[PDB]
Amino acid sequence: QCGQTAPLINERLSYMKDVAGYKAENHLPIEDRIQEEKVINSAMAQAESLGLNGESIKPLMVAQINAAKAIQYRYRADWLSQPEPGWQPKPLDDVRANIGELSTKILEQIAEELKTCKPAEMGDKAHFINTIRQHNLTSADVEAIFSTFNQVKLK
Amino acid sequence: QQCGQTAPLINERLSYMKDVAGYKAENHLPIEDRIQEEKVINSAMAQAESLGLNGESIKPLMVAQINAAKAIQYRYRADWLSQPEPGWQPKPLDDVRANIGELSTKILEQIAEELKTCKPAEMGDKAHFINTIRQHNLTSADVEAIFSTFNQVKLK
Repeated sequence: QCGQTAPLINERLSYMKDVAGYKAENHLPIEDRIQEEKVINSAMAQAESLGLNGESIKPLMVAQINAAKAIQYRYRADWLSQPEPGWQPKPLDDVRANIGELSTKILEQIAEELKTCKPAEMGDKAHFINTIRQHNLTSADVEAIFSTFNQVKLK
Repeated sequence: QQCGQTAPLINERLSYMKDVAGYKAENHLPIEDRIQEEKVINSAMAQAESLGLNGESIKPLMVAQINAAKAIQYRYRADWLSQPEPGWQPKPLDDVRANIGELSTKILEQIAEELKTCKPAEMGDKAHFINTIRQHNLTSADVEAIFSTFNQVKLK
């Protein structure tokens, strides 16, 4: 509905421990440029169709990808000295399709929220902070998302 | 100063890892580079040889030190994504790595000396390692792995 974008942003990040685990098992680097460019390109296409700038959307996407990598980097660090036996990563392709599906709802939701309800009723920083909550995610990570989110514009 | 002098060296080795992390981030390079790790392990094992250390007894310590170093680097990569330290600049890699290798030698020389001359009571204990090996982005679990492997190193 309205104020529903931040919960979807948070759901996307809940998948990053699986991405990190899978990458860790297979000794894959966290940063995958071709995967990030695919993410950034589908978002731009989708944003274009929905009547969003387009250019205003890229920083939000980069903010989300950076948050997601920061989560992954800190799992890789922690697992060196504190492996998690019980953690069995889901297959990366499945997790990636769940992540893509969410990015897709995030953009739909941003367009809908922008086209209707007034950015006074749009989420404040304390709501963003309460909503976007993940182990290995810091306030600065959430803040870079919040600040980019508020600069998304229709066009 | 004869016994309990290894930890300060291990700490100084790990103070260079922010520069290595910065070099890697700048170049979009992965933190983990197994070629470089085998090289560091193989050199340490050959030095251990010249110092009267058992070569194979040294590898766990090298593994533990490399893990701590990666842990630090990973943590830096994460932080800079949202908080990027502009005009802190990493030192040139080759200079950083020579310093690291130098410290790596000193650590092995110090361990060999201590093992020859000291009781394992005069040498660093678990609490000494924690209190001495402190760096931003390095945890107590990272240091405890280094301590336990350090005690696995033997003469021969």
